[PDB]
Amino acid sequence: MTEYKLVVVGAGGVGKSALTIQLIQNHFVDIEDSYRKQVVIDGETCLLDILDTAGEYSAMRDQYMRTGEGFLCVFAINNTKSFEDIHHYREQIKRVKDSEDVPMVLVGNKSDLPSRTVDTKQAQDLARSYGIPFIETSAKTRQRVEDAFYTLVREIRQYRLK
Ligand SMILES: N[C@H]1CC[C@@H](N2CCCCCN3/C(=N/S(=O)(=O)c4cnc(N[C@H]5CCNC5)c(c4)C2=O)Sc2c(Cl)ccc(O)c23)CC1
Ligand SMILES: Nc1nc2c(ncn2[C@@H]2O[C@H](COP(=O)(O)OP(=O)(O)NP(=O)(O)O)[C@@H](O)[C@H]2O)c(=O)[nH]1
Ligand SMILES: [Co+2]
Ligand SMILES: [Co+2]
Ligand SMILES: [Mg+2]
Repeated sequence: MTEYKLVVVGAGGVGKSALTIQLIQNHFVDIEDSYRKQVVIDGETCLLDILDTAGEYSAMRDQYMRTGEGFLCVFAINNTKSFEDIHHYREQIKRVKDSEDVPMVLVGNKSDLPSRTVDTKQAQDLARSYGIPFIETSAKTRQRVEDAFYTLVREIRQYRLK
C-alpha cells in the first residue's frame, strides 16, 4: 500500500497539533508524535504517516526533513511573525533536501478568527512565488483541513511523475 511521510511545520501556536488531531480524530483539541491514517484520494488508497513537529535537536530536524516527502508549512492568519517565518522553514527543507522542488502546501490556519493580520492576497502571492498551493484552514471548525492534507498528497503524486 502506498505510504506518504507528511510533516507539519511552522512557528509556535499556529495550530500544527490541532490541524493533525482534526484530520485524525475529527475533533478540535482543547506531545509531538506521528499519526497514521489510511485514506482514498483520487480512487487510490494510501497510508498517511504524519509527523507533528515543534515550533528540537538540529540533527533530528534534519532527519525529519530528509525523511519527509511533503510539508505543510503552517502560519496563523493573526500572527505576522509566523507568516514571515515561512521563509525560514522553506529554506531549511530545501537545504536538507538539496532541491528547489519539494512538495509543500502553505497553510494559513485560524481562518475562523476576526483578528486577521495577514491578508489572503499576501499569502496567495507568496505561495505563487514559491510555486506551491495555498489554503486557509480552521482547525476549530474543520474548514479545509482535509483539503490541506489531501492537496499535499496530490503534490507528492505530481512530483513522483516528474
Ligand atoms: N514515540 C516516541 C519516540 C519517537 C518520537 N519521535 C517522533 C515520531 C517519529 C515517527 C517516525 N518518523 C521519523 N522518525 S525520525 O526521522 O527518526 C524522527 C524525527 N523526529 C522525531 N521527533 C521530533 C519531531 C517531533 N519533535 C521532535 C522523532 C523521530 C522522534 O523521536 S521521521 C518521520 C516523518 Cl518525516 C514522517 C512520519 C514519521 O512517522 C516519521 C515520538 C515519541
Ligand atoms: N480559533 C482557533 N484557534 C486555533 C486553531 N488552531 C489552533 N488553535 C488554538 O491555537 C493554540 C495553539 O494550538 P496548537 O495546535 O497547540 O498549535 P501548535 O502549532 O501545535 N503549538 P506548538 O508549536 O507549541 O507545538 C491553542 O489554543 C489552539 O486551541 C484554529 O483554527 N482556530
Ligand atoms: Co474534547
Ligand atoms: Co534566509
Ligand atoms: Mg503542537
